[PDB]
Amino acid sequence: HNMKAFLDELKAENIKKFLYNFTQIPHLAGTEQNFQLAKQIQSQWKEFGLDSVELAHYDVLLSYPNKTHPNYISIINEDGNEIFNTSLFEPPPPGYENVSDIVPPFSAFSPQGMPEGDLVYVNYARTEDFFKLERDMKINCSGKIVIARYGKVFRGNKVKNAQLAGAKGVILYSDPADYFAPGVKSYPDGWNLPGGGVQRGNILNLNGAGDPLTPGYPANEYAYRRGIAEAVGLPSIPVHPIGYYDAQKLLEKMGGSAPPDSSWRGSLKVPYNVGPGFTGNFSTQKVKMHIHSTNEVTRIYNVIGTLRGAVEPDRYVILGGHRDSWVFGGIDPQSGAAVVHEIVRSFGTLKKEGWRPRRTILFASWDAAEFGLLGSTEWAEENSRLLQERGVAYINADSSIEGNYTLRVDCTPLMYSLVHNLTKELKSPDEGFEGKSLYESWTKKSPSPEFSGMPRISKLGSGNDFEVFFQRLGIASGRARYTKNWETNKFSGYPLYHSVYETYELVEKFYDPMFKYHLTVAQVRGGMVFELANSIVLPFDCRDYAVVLRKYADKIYSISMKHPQEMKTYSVSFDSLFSAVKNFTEIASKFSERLQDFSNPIVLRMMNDQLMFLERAFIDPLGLPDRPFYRHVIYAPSSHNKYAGESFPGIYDALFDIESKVDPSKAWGEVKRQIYVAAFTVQAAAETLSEVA
Amino acid sequence: HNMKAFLDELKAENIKKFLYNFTQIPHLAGTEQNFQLAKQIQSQWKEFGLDSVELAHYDVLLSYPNKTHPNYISIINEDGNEIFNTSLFEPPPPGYENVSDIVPPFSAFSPQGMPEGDLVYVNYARTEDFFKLERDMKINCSGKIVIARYGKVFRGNKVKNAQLAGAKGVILYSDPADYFAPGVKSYPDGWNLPGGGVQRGNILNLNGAGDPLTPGYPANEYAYRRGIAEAVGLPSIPVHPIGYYDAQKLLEKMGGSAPPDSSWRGSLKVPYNVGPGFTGNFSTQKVKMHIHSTNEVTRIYNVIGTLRGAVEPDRYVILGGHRDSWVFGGIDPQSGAAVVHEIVRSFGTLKKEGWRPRRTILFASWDAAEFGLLGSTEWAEENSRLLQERGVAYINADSSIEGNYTLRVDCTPLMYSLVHNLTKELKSPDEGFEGKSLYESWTKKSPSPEFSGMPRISKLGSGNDFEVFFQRLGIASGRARYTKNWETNKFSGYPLYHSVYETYELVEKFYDPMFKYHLTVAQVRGGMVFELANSIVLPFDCRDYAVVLRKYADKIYSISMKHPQEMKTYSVSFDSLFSAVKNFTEIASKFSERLQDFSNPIVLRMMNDQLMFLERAFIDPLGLPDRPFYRHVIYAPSSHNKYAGESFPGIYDALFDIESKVDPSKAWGEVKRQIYVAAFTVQAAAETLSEVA
Ligand SMILES: *[C@@H]1O[C@H](CO)[C@@H](O[C@@H]2O[C@H](CO)[C@@H](O[C@@H]3O[C@H](CO)[C@@H](O)[C@H](O[C@H]4O[C@H](CO)[C@@H](O)[C@H](O)[C@@H]4O)[C@@H]3O)[C@H](O)[C@H]2NC(C)=O)[C@H](O)[C@H]1NC(C)=O
Ligand SMILES: *[C@@H]1O[C@H](CO)[C@@H](O[C@@H]2O[C@H](CO)[C@@H](O[C@@H]3O[C@H](CO)[C@@H](O)[C@H](O[C@H]4O[C@H](CO)[C@@H](O)[C@H](O)[C@@H]4O)[C@@H]3O)[C@H](O)[C@H]2NC(C)=O)[C@H](O)[C@H]1NC(C)=O
Ligand SMILES: Nc1nc2ncc(CNc3ccc(C(=O)N[C@@H](CCC(=O)N[C@@H](CCC(=O)O)C(=O)O)C(=O)O)cc3)nc2c(=O)[nH]1
Ligand SMILES: Nc1nc2ncc(CNc3ccc(C(=O)N[C@@H](CCC(=O)N[C@@H](CCC(=O)O)C(=O)O)C(=O)O)cc3)nc2c(=O)[nH]1
Ligand SMILES: *[C@@H]1O[C@H](CO)[C@@H](O[C@@H]2O[C@H](CO)[C@@H](O)[C@H](O)[C@H]2NC(C)=O)[C@H](O)[C@H]1NC(C)=O
Ligand SMILES: *[C@@H]1O[C@H](CO)[C@@H](O[C@@H]2O[C@H](CO)[C@@H](O)[C@H](O)[C@H]2NC(C)=O)[C@H](O)[C@H]1NC(C)=O
Ligand SMILES: *[C@@H]1O[C@H](CO)[C@@H](O[C@@H]2O[C@H](CO)[C@@H](O)[C@H](O)[C@H]2NC(C)=O)[C@H](O)[C@H]1NC(C)=O
Ligand SMILES: *[C@@H]1O[C@H](CO)[C@@H](O[C@@H]2O[C@H](CO)[C@@H](O)[C@H](O)[C@H]2NC(C)=O)[C@H](O)[C@H]1NC(C)=O
Ligand SMILES: *[C@@H]1O[C@H](CO)[C@@H](O[C@@H]2O[C@H](CO)[C@@H](O)[C@H](O)[C@H]2NC(C)=O)[C@H](O)[C@H]1NC(C)=O
Ligand SMILES: *[C@@H]1O[C@H](CO)[C@@H](O[C@@H]2O[C@H](CO)[C@@H](O)[C@H](O)[C@H]2NC(C)=O)[C@H](O)[C@H]1NC(C)=O
Ligand SMILES: *[C@@H]1O[C@H](CO)[C@@H](O)[C@H](O)[C@H]1NC(C)=O
Ligand SMILES: *[C@@H]1O[C@H](CO)[C@@H](O)[C@H](O)[C@H]1NC(C)=O
Ligand SMILES: *[C@@H]1O[C@H](CO)[C@@H](O)[C@H](O)[C@H]1NC(C)=O
Ligand SMILES: *[C@@H]1O[C@H](CO)[C@@H](O)[C@H](O)[C@H]1NC(C)=O
Ligand SMILES: *[C@@H]1O[C@H](CO)[C@@H](O)[C@H](O)[C@H]1NC(C)=O
Ligand SMILES: *[C@@H]1O[C@H](CO)[C@@H](O)[C@H](O)[C@H]1NC(C)=O
Ligand SMILES: [Ca+2]
Ligand SMILES: [Ca+2]
Ligand SMILES: [Cl-]
Ligand SMILES: [Cl-]
Ligand SMILES: [Zn+2]
Ligand SMILES: [Zn+2]
Ligand SMILES: [Zn+2]
Ligand SMILES: [Zn+2]
Repeated sequence: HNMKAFLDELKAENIKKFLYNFTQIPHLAGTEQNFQLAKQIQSQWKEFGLDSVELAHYDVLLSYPNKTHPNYISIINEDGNEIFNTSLFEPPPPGYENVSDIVPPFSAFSPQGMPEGDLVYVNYARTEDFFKLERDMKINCSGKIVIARYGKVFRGNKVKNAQLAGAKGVILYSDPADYFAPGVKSYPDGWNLPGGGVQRGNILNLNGAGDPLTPGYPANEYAYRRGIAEAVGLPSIPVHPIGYYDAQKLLEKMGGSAPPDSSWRGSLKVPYNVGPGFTGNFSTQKVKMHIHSTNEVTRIYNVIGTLRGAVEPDRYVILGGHRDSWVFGGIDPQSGAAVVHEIVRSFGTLKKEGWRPRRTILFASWDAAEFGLLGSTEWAEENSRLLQERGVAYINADSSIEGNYTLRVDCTPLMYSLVHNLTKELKSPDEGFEGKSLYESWTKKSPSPEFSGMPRISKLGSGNDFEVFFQRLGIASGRARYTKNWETNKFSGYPLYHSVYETYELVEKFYDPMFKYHLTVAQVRGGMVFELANSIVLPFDCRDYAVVLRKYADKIYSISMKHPQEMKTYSVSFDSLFSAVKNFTEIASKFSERLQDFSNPIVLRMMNDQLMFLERAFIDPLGLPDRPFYRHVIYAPSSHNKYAGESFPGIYDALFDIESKVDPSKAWGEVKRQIYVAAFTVQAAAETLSEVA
Repeated sequence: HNMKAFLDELKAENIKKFLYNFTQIPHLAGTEQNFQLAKQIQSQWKEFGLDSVELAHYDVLLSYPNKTHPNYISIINEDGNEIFNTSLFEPPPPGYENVSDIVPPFSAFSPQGMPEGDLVYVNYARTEDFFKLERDMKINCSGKIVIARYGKVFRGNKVKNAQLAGAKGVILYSDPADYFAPGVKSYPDGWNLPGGGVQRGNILNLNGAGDPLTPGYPANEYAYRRGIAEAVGLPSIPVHPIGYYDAQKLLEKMGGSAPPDSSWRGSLKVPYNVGPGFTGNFSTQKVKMHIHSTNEVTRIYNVIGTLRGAVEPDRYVILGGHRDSWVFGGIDPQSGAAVVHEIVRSFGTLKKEGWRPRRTILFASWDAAEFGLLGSTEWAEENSRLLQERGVAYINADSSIEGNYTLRVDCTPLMYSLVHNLTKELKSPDEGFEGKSLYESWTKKSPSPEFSGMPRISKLGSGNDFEVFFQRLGIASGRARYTKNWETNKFSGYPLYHSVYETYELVEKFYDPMFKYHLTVAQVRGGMVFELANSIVLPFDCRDYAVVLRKYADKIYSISMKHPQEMKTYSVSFDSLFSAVKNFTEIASKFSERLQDFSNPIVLRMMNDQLMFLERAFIDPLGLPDRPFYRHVIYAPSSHNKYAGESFPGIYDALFDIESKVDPSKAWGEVKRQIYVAAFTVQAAAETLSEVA
């Protein structure tokens, strides 16, 4: 019973069977079908051999369309006649045209409204897109309906940006530029998005809060709930998503200003005029939204499985991923959930033969991730004290594949060495790399920008269920999946994301017919869990944090140095931060020497506790400015794009667009404050690795 | 080498020698004399045998009078002639009339000003005193100078209360009712306060923040400081303290309304009229303050001594107390510091013979406690991650004696059993109890109100250096001293508190000539430290927390039940809190069974970690409303009196004066919210004692 036994037990055919089983009907959060799937998973995890498997339920704010009053958008003439209406549903794929309970496309948590007005096209609705409109083009979005293409940033940030620009509504659409790869056919013939396809997704700005009504505390049976007016993260203006057939109709009549440059033009046969409003002949026509969705407190269910550790049962290694889907969840999340299911099965086979991991492994099937990471966050709020003092690591397990090209890993620097070592042990599934390691194929296909002979590993961003564990609680986190070639494919994500077309057949026909990429991902996620739960010394290398901290310090200093006059005027010095990073580097090096130079289980566990609490040391209990649930001082989700990670976020946000601030003395004062907080936190984290007494 | 060896090594004569040594000159925070004492203590602790002894320095906001522009109060006539002036200094005691650098009486952190106006007498300036004035007597304090007697509550709360009433200045004075015990002579002939004596003390409202300029972060060399206008806790109106000779002069001419009842009358031969202003003949005279004190960022020095643990060096038991004094510090703090010095000496004697404690013991000589617990708080801010994950317990060590009658202990319920057991082992020093235990004499003199045959142990309040450890960080804390008979003595504290008269001679002549009460206190504080640092299983009994939680729940429910109509209207239920307390009781009972029923050092340490993190579990990382550094959900300093502890403070403050709130729906909503937070926290703490997996 070693890692090889665990790995060898994983089977592609099992992952295939589980994926098929999980994707025959929709599993929307808060629905009966998703409760039944939770009960099935609970039963199977018990069968598979886990020590305990429970459901943890919460009552959280969810959002659904009104089944008898559908959402749609119109072009309306001056008489009030609706002369064009957007679709009421996506044409269902072959053999699913009789499937019931497919939720039609909608933006979850949109308020109700029927706003009428003139359109302004805002490109991707990024911060810089709105800068270009108001500052350079002098276009006023106030009282306008904005139309934005999906892509580049999280859609909740688009909506926040549109609100702040004074928009009265937002229309989101999928442009073929961003969702249709040249030379591939539309579903069901290929993996591209058809013109009737639409991307569902929530538009909250929760900043880590979890259920909008219960920030800080689990939404249990006696929870006190905020009123809707005080809820966290809800949009103030109606929002609705459409496909590119419907978008073309809305965009084709657009007048006003030309697009400012080619980066504003998608691939539709329209001019991409910014507006406001339509060209001369249609100038009296307007666009009207009709949104009737309702927010409702609804029960959700996480499944929590425990495999008790033999030696350190009070140390938890957690493998978690969500179960709820927008429709069938063929990739998101069931390609991930099928992998977790097979990993549980494999650990359980070893357990039945008398083996136990050194540390406790917790397995989680989270609910309501699509509605704002609600299930993972409520459970972590409930269990924060246990997780704070006992949580070794969290490995996420959403979608296993978004392409068939190479591995994609995002994780804390503490797991870099673990990932390098594990992938050197695993077989590459790639064509042309038979008999070579996964490390070799991954490194060849995705080279590190910094280091020759090393693969790319990214920072954690957000938009997935590791957020509460990593940026709120400070537990070392990672994730891994298979991805496309991010060089020859300028579309980002996979085209059928959050559409009805994301099915079992999509995966089996077009992504991974042999389930070998799924198997490789199971080996990586499972292998990481195995090493974290079984290695005598925790498999974290603090020296890797020292390297990245210096990179991040150089980066933030370089941003500040675009303003040398102000740094002179306000005596803005990064000396303290570089000093702290130098100290961290020195102390980490000495700790590493002791770790290899120390029979003594107290010294071991003392050292294991130092390793475990190192990620924890980057937590500031006061949080980042106006984002109390983003507490990690090194990493936070970008304030402009929840999906992307930002390093030294407190300093970064203090410097962002600083030349536009009215009171530079105050603005640079806050930069200095954030430098002090970051330097202090880095030094304090370093000192947790010093000799204890 | 056992506890008896440690205890036997402590000597009364050594404590006496150290007290004499520490009290010959003033040791005001931020002065050269106090830096030299820090260096002396550092040297001696090294000599005594500690493994390391360092100074930890910070630059914090302090406050001092202007040496060339003294503070005083006048009665001024209508021409502007100052016809009476308060004293510029306390008459120095015999043999100290040539001691230099005695700081004259002042209220630390008072702003500057020369406000003139009519006096209003506000009794003790408590919340209920101001309720009586504005609500019942219809007296408006707006634009008035208020005069308040010291006593009952922390003087910072008096000042906050006066500010909120619209006062333009505050005069604090010591009334013989509260500071002159009948039948005892004034210093130097007895231990009473003479009419020229004055109580110094800060008037901040920091709510746990530490240095006013750096809340959250240590005031190190690169710290970013708030501007004075954004500083935490500073008073907005000038304040100055006086003795009762000067008070009588200010009060004797008072007119307006009679005092409302006898509880408003002190012992001076004046009517105790409330005012405003003086009686007819003197109606045109006014009172004028002259305050010229300055706030200045000043270096302070903590001494930190380490005695490395033999088995668990990464577990810290901390004995700390302050070193800075207002003048000579004969009782406060040097009676405590001399005890710590002898405890260090004794542990060091054992260490020189080859002994080490199981766990690390840290010893601390804190600076600037008199200015707001600044030294302990800055050091805990610096070291919060180490303390959070490694801090077993904190034992405070301020004044060892305030009387000669019996023991006084305040501590977490987790230490009740430890204190009972230890005091049963120790000899009573009391006359009439020769050959009996300290437990016996203490229990006889200070019986528990709840339980026959048990001594009184109080909740921790605040006003001392355990605050950051206990209410911010959630580390189990306690304190012990000798006290007066709190039945036959209606004066509270000791009369010479914070006066120039608090000297070595005061202690040696009047309080403890044989230093036997000091020795008993050294045995209690030292014995607690010894058991915490050496016992195989941490000496905490979680079942004692369960008992008190039920008492506190009954108490808060009874407060709410004074409003049955509102509890019906707003569906205010305490069911969740009682459920959580019942669950805590059940789980704690089961944990206790396992603790006694479990050779295995991992199970032991797992269980020791459960014991250590139990106090930690009562911490809410969001803090209490508007008091982010009071994070403990069971205990906080009273919002009306920093010295007193309040239980379930969040619910208590939500219920306080609720019948006066304009929007009862909102007010009772907040009561329910606080019930939810408290029930959740109690359940979450209980669950940390459940089986870990
Ligand atoms: C990284 O680690 C290093 C230790 O290897 C650590 O060095 C520390 O730096 C501080 C800040 O420089 C030093 O602080 C000094 O301490 C002495 C007493 O030991 C004081 O006298 C100094 O103050 C005087 O000088 C100041 C500067 O001109 C004046 O502003 C001040 O008014 C005084 O005149 C000063 O406080 C400290 O001694 C070292 N500690 C060591 C070497 O052990 C460094 O701080 C770490 N980096 C970070 C970001 O923490
Ligand atoms: C103290 O410990 C006890 C456990 O010994 C713990 O008991 C738990 O109480 C909660 C709240 O009552 C129970 O929650 C129920 O769970 C079931 C499923 O197991 C649900 O079906 C229930 O919901 C239905 O009924 C509700 C009440 O009428 C409705 O409001 C709701 O809409 C549903 O109809 C309900 O959620 C839970 O099962 C037990 N757990 C046990 C017994 O293990 C108690 O909560 C603890 N106290 C505190 C303060 O935590
Ligand atoms: N090989 C490769 N490299 C990349 N590098 C950079 C980028 C930049 N763009 C993105 C980066 C990350 C994401 C992302 O992490 N998306 C999430 C989306 C999961 C999700 O649907 N979450 C819900 C809930 C989110 C929430 O409420 O927080 C939602 O977004 O609707 C994920 O895949 O984990 C999206 C865009 N994309 C890629 C890429 O596609 N491939
Ligand atoms: N046997 C006995 N029982 C009592 N029970 C209840 C009370 C109620 N009144 C008080 C309770 C506690 C205190 C108190 O704890 N005072 C502090 C004062 C220490 C001090 O001077 N601290 C500074 C700084 C405080 C700060 O900034 O927070 C100050 O108050 O000026 C202490 O002795 O620990 C004061 C009044 N008093 C007594 C009592 O005197 N004796
Ligand atoms: C997914 O697989 C599960 C597990 O095999 C299937 O649930 C079982 O169905 C059989 C036949 O109806 C029952 O006898 C068992 O009690 C079920 N086991 C459970 C729920 O643990 C389920 O039918 C499959 N779903 C699909 C869509 O194929
Ligand atoms: C777009 O949809 C609307 C709503 O169903 C259609 O307008 C309705 O048409 C019916 C029948 O002509 C009328 O009785 C309703 O009063 C109309 N409702 C509204 C809100 O106008 C409209 O015909 C559709 N337009 C197109 C081009 O299909
Ligand atoms: C990744 O693999 C490397 C190579 O085996 C590990 O580094 C070795 O660790 C052993 C045991 O401490 C040392 O004796 C060697 O000197 C190390 N070799 C090096 C640094 O080149 C490394 O520890 C592994 N990383 C993890 C997280 O397990
Ligand atoms: C308090 O005691 C200390 C320790 O004995 C005295 O400081 C010593 O003074 C002698 C004689 O001046 C020196 O030789 C030593 O170097 C000092 N030792 C130290 C500072 O550790 C100090 O004089 C005493 N203070 C008073 C007021 O009596
Ligand atoms: C109270 O103190 C003040 C300040 O010292 C005294 O008033 C001063 O008296 C001198 C000499 O007569 C004058 O030159 C100053 O102009 C006065 N200053 C002020 C502010 O009035 C006053 O005499 C003292 N009163 C008593 C009764 O001692
Ligand atoms: C205080 O002393 C009591 C009495 O010795 C301790 O309680 C005993 O503990 C032992 C060892 O676990 C048990 O065998 C006995 O049954 C206990 N006696 C009782 C409960 O009456 C108690 O543990 C001590 N408290 C502390 C904190 O050490
Ligand atoms: C949905 O719309 C229907 C019919 O137009 C209405 O009767 C019902 O109240 C709505 N349901 C909601 C708001 O949940
Ligand atoms: C945009 O439009 C509205 C008028 O409808 C106006 O109140 C607002 O100030 C305008 N903003 C700018 C920047 O022109
Ligand atoms: C799978 O790989 C092949 C060969 O590189 C490629 O042509 C195809 O686009 C890939 N399929 C998907 C869904 O990425
Ligand atoms: C104190 O008062 C003197 C003389 O009245 C003045 O010159 C000096 O500025 C003051 N010192 C301060 C404010 O620190
Ligand atoms: C108290 O006095 C001032 C007038 O000097 C007034 O503004 C204030 O409203 C008064 N308050 C009450 C409660 O009478
Ligand atoms: C010491 O005890 C005696 C006898 O009870 C008492 O008369 C005296 O007041 C005490 N001294 C002090 C300072 O409390
Ligand atoms: Ca919540
Ligand atoms: Ca501070
Ligand atoms: Cl993932
Ligand atoms: Cl004390
Ligand atoms: Zn997903
Ligand atoms: Zn998704
Ligand atoms: Zn003190
Ligand atoms: Zn004091």
